[PDB]
Amino acid sequence: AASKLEKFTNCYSLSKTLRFKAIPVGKTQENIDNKRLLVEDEKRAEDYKGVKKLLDRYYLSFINDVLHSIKLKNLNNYISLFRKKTRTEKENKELENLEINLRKEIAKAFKGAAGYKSLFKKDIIETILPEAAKDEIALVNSFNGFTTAFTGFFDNRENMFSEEAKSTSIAFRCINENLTRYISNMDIFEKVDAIFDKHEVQEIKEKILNSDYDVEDFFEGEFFNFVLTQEGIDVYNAIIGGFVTESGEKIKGLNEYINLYNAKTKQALPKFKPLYKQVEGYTSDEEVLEVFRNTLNKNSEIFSSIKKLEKLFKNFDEYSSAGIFVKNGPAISTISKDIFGEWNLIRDKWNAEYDDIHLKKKAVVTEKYEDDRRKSFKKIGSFSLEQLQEYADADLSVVEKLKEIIIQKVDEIYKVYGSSEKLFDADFVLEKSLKKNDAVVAIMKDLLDSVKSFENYIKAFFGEGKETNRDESFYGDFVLAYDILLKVDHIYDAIRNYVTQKPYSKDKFKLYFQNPQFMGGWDKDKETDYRATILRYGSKYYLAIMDKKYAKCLQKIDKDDVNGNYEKINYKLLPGPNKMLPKVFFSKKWMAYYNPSEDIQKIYKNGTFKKGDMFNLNDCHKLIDFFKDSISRYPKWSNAYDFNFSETEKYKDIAGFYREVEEQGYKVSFESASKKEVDKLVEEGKLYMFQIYNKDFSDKSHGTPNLHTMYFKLLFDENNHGQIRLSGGAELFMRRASLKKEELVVHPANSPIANKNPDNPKKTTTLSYDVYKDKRFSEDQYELHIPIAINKCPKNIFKINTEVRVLLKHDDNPYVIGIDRGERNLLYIVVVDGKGNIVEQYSLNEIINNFNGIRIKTDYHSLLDKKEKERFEARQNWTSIENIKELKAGYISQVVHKICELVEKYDAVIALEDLNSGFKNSRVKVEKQVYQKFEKMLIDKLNYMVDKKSNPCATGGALKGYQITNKFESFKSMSTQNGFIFYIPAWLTSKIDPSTGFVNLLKTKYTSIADSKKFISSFDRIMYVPEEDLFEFALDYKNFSRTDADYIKKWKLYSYGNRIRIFAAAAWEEVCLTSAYKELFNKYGINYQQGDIRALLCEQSDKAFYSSFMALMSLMLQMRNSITGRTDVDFLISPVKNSDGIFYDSRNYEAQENAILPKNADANGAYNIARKVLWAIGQFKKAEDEKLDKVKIAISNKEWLEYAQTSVK
RNA sequence: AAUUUCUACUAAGUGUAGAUC
Ligand SMILES: [Mg+2]
Ligand SMILES: [Mg+2]
Repeated sequence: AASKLEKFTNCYSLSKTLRFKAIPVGKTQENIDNKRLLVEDEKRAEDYKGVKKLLDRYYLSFINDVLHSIKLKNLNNYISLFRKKTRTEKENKELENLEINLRKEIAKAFKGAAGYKSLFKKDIIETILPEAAKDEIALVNSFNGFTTAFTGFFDNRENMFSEEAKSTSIAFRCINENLTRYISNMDIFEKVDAIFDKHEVQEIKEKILNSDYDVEDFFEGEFFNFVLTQEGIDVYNAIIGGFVTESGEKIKGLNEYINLYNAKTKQALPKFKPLYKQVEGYTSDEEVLEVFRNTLNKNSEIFSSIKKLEKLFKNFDEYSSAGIFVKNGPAISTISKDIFGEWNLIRDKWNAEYDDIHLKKKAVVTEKYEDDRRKSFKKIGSFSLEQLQEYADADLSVVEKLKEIIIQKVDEIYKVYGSSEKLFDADFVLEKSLKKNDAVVAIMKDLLDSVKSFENYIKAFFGEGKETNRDESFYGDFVLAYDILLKVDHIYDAIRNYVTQKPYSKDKFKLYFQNPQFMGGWDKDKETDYRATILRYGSKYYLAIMDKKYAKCLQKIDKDDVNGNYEKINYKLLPGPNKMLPKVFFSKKWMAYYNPSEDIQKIYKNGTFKKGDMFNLNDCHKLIDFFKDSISRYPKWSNAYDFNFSETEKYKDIAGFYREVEEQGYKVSFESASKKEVDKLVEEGKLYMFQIYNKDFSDKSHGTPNLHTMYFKLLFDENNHGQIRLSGGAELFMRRASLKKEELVVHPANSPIANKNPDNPKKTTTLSYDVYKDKRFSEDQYELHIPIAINKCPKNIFKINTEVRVLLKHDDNPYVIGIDRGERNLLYIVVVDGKGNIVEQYSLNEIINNFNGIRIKTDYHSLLDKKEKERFEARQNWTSIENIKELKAGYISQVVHKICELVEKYDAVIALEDLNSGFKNSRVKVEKQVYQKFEKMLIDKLNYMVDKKSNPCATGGALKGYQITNKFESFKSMSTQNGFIFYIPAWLTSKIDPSTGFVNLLKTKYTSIADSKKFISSFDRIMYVPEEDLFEFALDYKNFSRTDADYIKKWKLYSYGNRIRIFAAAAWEEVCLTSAYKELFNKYGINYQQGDIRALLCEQSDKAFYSSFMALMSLMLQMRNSITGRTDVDFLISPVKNSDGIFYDSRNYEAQENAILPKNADANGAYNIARKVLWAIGQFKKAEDEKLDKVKIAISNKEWLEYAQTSVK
């Protein structure tokens, strides 16, 4: 009988690496320099990039051994089934499986033969690179035994040969890029054949381009395989584009000839598309500038492609609107906005057309119907200009409005060129430095942006076809030009990364000290081989590295008593008992030293001790006892570890025994070694010594330590059985300094420094010593990464999701933490009990820190506000944008802690937005990409949640962290449920009356006067109430469309309260309700004491009554009201009364402590996100224990409104 | 404006609060 969290400790193992600074002690650094130990590791760091290029060389020769040798069998059917003019009906589906097998055939041809094995293993730079193609053999030699360097590279490069359908894959480049273009050129070649003079075709082209083959050949389908390799690609593209001839001659390609057939001026005869060949900036101001000048000046090719695209689109009318497509996705919203004037128009017209087909007059639109229709829209690949014009009202030519938009964008590039013109002068020199030159950086960004946006907008004109009749006459010119234009993407990114860079560098290189096996392990004596160990003196820890000539130097050292002793590390990790107990104890040396029995041998060889229905408990137990006894009689192990074994009988399986061996097969304590003696070893350079350090080891550190500091100390604390452990794979790095100390910004001693937190009541600080910006980057820095194992031997095994459900099922009053992102609040929190009562509500705009019993807050929302003003003053430059992103990422590391306390405090489950059902809205300040990061870190922390201020052995302290979450997988996997975390859709959580569950499901925009009458008439009643001085609209959501989700159906709307209206004016004004009705009715001669006035109201003859009656109605249903300037109120008022008679205003809760209902609209959202989890909990309470794992949690809008409206009481 | 590293700091004077492969 305890808390639900109590059950979640020692569940699964987790591994982490702690980093530290390593401070060289004494003469160590001098010795390191004299003996020149470092430079070995530093040049390798230099030539790493060089060797990588040589690896790419052999890779490219390889790719071209497999590609010369390949004949695609799948191909010949594929081409046919491709240009079959589809005819669809999923007959094409047959083909889309033929496609995948084209990539399948390529991948397997790589893997299948001519080696491929020896490619990403140690033997590629050992021997293979040396035998392939002196100044290059030398660099590779030379990395022998240091093959570690290329592992990240090795992973990045094996993705080349997959069937992955990624732009990484060679196969994808072959079939889904080159082959569609190769096919599309056949059909161009067939159509455009006779244009070619015999003297033009094979004459100049066959001889000068080849003298082998003929031009006809490369437009035959069986010839494609020839064009997989780069030569055949160059040959092909030279046929199209042209060729230099090796003399000045310059042979025209096919495209020039088609061009020269402008003589018929009908023209618009399609040109061929070239084939994709396959397989920046950033180091200096002079480089960055050289690229900008070179790629973006007015006779660059990017600027050439812009002029061609200007010419192309100027003739947009000349082309067939039926054969021009716009890719489906964001480009559809945008172009809808630019063409018609609204986002959802295209989507809306398309929904109007889908309905008519799928909407049976039995009707009632349901959630699934809307989900399925949505799945259909998304699935649609693209829209022709013709189809878009099909939605085009009269008066509005879609092509022409598009022309004026595109042309406009090119004119904006040309004006921006004019403003940047001096930058492209041969004469131009950079006076200041780039990161000191805001003006230049802004000139560059302006131009880059205007071209990037042009590029990014024009990209929409494909539709990934895979499409029927395309206007190849348009897509010839377009594709020629756009492939060039696209180069701006790379340039943009590189230049931006360079400006955005920190003024310092974190570049570093791994240290082996001329030792391939340096520091592989710790725990055991292999210390003569690994040559690194760990020393302790008082509170300080040290890393000690023995010189090769003196490995044993640490061996022989007295226990002293001259009053000076480092403590010295030893003892032992027994690694993987399950592999290692049988490898030792069945080794013939042991099978001599011991007998053993043949009953034991037979059990092992057959494996009657494992699982898998050959299991025999007694056979298993015999093995155990054999091992147990073998353990008594094996010195190496029984003088190392203190084995305390469970009775053999209470072992159910063999893993039970193995865990105990693993658990006890690790010791760790300390030896004793003369301080004076090793200190001298350092002096003589027999030993190199570094202090392992972070600021928490400073003699002036008095605060609560870093979490990782605790982990590290706890490694060697008596109270740690239980358990954090030290692991091998430690690495030492060198980080060369990147700032010069004399050049740092400094706050000089004895002068007040302004304090920056406006909520810090102390205004200045005066210290008696100097404070330096970024000081740590002005010194060469050694850094030490040490791997640790947490909960290596878990006792509690179970499924975390199932256990959470079971405990919630049997919890009589489970609390839920709701988190929501808000408009006036970065994050807002609502804690709720098992019945929906709010227990705690507040904004997380302010993070309050504790040190002593002193509290100081930081308002991160004001920070973001000052930085957004900064971004405005700086004209949205890159660096402010990065500053805002990082601020937010900082903020979320603060929030993670606030959530952990709340979980611990209320034993509560967490309710979070599912971001894969993504909506989002411009007003919320934490965007999706930051929130996703937040949700990942929340998960990461809940793998091992720890409160730093708890005593470490206590549950929830550093040796007993809560594990209430499984390991992160991906963002797509952040849905449904991860342990204590539940992912909820935000649908209908903010705009809903938390006291009745009323949500506005009507559509109140004026459309027509008939529609308005129908609307008014669909109401049950409209009656002015004299007693309560109110108008009462009584409705039945049945008589209105798309209201299926509502549960109560019958709702009496009233007037009381007022509302804030946009009133887009000469954009804010406010409006009292029940007095706006009185006004309007008087205005039109309608006496309203006469109710039911529905019939009456419909007697009105002009739009003006109706247009303003509807606008009035919309406001009554507008529950959320906000001024935007004033932080005071973003309130919620509801047009419907509860069972006790008065209705809900937010301002009546707006100032209290933790009210019973939400205080503003931000709260309501976090409150309702939490209630959906209560709903989910409610489903658990309905299921049997063994069914819990199966219960669905994806609440539907209909379940939600039923719950919101019935549970309130 | 100090950091294993990050963000926000100065937090009582070479650092503070979270977080951190
Ligand atoms: Mg600290
Ligand atoms: Mg900083």
